[PDB]
Amino acid sequence: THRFVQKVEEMVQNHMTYSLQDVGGDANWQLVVEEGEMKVYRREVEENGIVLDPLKATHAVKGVTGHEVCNYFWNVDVRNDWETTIENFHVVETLADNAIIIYQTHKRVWPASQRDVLYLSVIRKIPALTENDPETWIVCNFSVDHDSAPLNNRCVRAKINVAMICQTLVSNQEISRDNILCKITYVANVNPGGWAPASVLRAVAKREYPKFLKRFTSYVQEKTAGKPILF
Ligand SMILES: O=S(=O)(CCO)c1ccc(-c2ccc(C3CCCC3)c([C@H]3C[C@H]3c3ccccn3)c2)cc1
Repeated sequence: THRFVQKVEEMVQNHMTYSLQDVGGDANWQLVVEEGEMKVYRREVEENGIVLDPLKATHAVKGVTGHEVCNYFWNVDVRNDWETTIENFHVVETLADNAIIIYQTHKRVWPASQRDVLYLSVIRKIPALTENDPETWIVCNFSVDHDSAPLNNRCVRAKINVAMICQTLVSNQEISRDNILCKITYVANVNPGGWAPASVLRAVAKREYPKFLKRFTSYVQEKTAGKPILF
């Protein structure tokens, strides 16, 4: 239906195969920040002296569904209500009702050059693998090449592979939001795309990933409160 259908299936299946695994028991992941049910881990990885540090976080959010969380994370029309590190944003291409290509710039992290990013953003429902298992809602944001890439001489091009992966547990009567819990696994593999001082990048990640997870999940709770549930 569009030229990236195969690529999207590969990227989504890779996350379903590899990104949901538990890391509580895994000494290969460093637990860097914990705030209640939010647990943020990383691995320290550098390629040619540039930090790549894979980031993986888990969180458990009361009173929202995975379909709601993924809709709010994917919908560009609400981005400004929760994002705090974006300078500019442009939708470059619409591929399908659930897949777009975006260009964005991030606020500069001194003393490195400002970064920009050009990525496909897709939202998918993955049916339960065995009938005992939960369904999954996933948003995957991953870098792609495009000709309508902006000339932006202030920016170095980063590359990203990010997924927000959600599974929803629920306890003639509707289910209340009191009885719904969204289990999130968030993974971010960011390649800065050129020089940056490692200690600064690592301090920024350790502050900004928890700040994002807290602000974004709180935002979804706030916007859904008192509205009918979208499962
Ligand atoms: O979840 S998303 O898809 C949401 C749509 O935007 C996402 C999140 C984060 C990034 C991103 C892009 C650039 C950087 C670095 C690279 C060198 C200089 C800036 C970082 C590192 C610094 C970390 C960070 C973490 C959270 C928010 C922003 N910054 C992160 C991109 C996309």
